[PDB]
Amino acid sequence: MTSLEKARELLREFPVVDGHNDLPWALREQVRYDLDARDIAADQSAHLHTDLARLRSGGVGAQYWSVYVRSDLPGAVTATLEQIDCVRRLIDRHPGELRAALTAADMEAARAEGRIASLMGAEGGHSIDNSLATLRALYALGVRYMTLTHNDNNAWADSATDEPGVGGLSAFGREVVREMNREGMLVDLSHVAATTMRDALDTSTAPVIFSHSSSRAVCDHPRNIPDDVLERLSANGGMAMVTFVPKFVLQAAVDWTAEADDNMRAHGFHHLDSSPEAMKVHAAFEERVPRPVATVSTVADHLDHMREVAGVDHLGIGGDYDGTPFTPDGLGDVSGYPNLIAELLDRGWSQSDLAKLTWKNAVRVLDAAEDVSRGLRAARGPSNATIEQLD
Ligand SMILES: [Cl-]
Ligand SMILES: [Zn+2]
Ligand SMILES: [Zn+2]
Repeated sequence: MTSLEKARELLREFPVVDGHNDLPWALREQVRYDLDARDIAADQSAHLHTDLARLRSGGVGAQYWSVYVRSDLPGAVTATLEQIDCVRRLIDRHPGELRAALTAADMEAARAEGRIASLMGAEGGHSIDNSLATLRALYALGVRYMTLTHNDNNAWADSATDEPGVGGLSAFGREVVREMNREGMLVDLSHVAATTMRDALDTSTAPVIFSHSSSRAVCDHPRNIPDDVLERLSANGGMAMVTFVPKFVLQAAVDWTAEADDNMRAHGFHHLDSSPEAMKVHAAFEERVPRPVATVSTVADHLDHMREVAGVDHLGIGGDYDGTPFTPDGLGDVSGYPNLIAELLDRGWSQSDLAKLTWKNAVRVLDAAEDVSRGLRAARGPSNATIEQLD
């Protein structure tokens, strides 16, 4: 059989545990949670990267649904609760295809039943409003990982796409990591600055993750992971879940985006300006300079290097589907995973290597978080420290 056929066979036994899908945010923005207007039990290819049929075709066996909310707007806690509610509604609306999962055991139970284990991950520390009790509430509601920052710094952690702030994690930031360790919530280092990554690794007593980040050595961009950080994963026991975002993984895309941003500023616009005037300027740029397109090979290049530095037991996949408008050819939506697995097979990756990449590493890491939590919960009570006290 072909590598693609083999890939599908392998995925049927050990499916993909995707680390980060922003479907909830897409539903919030596109139809304000009017789920009937974007019923994932139907074909949503015209509007979204995600729907049930494509998840099945893609071999996805577990999904960490992101409950991301904007950090530049007030009411982040309320919005996060609405995002969590959206995930719960999706699970309740499609019991035949989805199963809520809070533990590693739940993930295996879902796999045995043929249902997609549905977990939740908060994206950005602003979701807890500098409140440790709020962090605990999110865990109680089912959140199993929290990206310490999104694109902007928060009061206690520095983002990779912002200027230096506290220098990584502040004293309160370390307290947040300690509490996440006690609760059993995975510390997610995607989006954070390299300084923050190192501070988190120094502090965490549990394996950490990168729900959607690739290799900085392969493609120099702050959203990717430096080799020195990848090297620490074996000792920490965590894992880096490679992402597909073109402007992060393809060198030509990183350069193109930088030039596009410069062009925007050349016209007196902030590179993030979305006004009709700004859009006209950007359209003109893309007209004379076509947008580079990434491929499955691009992503495989990252995984090859990540495997070399971090080790096969410390890798995963986090597509960032419905969180980014652009995708690599061959990975246009959630049905594309088999193409990546096929490419890796062609590159010599073994069946066991791939089972770790797709399923086993993720289950091991969540189980580890639970194990560390058992020890810490029995050793001490929860923290009631405030950011004022520590910072
Ligand atoms: Cl992202
Ligand atoms: Zn993200
Ligand atoms: Zn996201």
